[PDB]
Amino acid sequence: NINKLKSSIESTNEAVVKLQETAEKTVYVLTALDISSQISSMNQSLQQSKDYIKEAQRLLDTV
Amino acid sequence: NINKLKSSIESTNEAVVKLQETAEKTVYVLTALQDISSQISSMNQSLQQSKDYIKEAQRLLDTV
Amino acid sequence: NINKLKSSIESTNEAVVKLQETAEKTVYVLTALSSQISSMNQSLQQSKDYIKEAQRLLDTV
Repeated sequence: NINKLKSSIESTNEAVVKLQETAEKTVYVLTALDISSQISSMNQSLQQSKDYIKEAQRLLDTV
Repeated sequence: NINKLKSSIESTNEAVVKLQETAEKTVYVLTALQDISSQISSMNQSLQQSKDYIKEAQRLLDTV
Repeated sequence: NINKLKSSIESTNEAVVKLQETAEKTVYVLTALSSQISSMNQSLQQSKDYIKEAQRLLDTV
């Protein structure tokens, strides 16, 4: 149960890293206002984040 | 203590999902800036839920 | 290990509070449209550190 929880939380942290990365890009775009390249970056980082949290929930349900 | 931790993480995850919904709206508004008020309103919606969720996780975590 | 997990999840949660704060300031800069942007950077870097620490503490579980 502990190893599981540990596994689930690890994926949760990955998801947070990705949103942070996404927030990072947002900061850059706000200043500006190559936004096109940043908007794409933001979207993919947000993609991985969403996959990451879905895996976290899925595993958590395993506990 | 496990069920508590698990229940704590669940709300954490929900809070994470809500930031993600807020971020996707961000990407949309930033794109647009090139209804925006309705989108911002929407960002506040999911951002409030996110805060409610993590406040839930935090409270639950103290229960362990 | 129940202690480390909890301690590690606490940093995760703090990391999330910081992202929400970063998000709030985001809504603020969006409605505005400098210092607010610097503020954003601040709560975001804090988030980065808190998440960094959660991982580290996690690794010892």
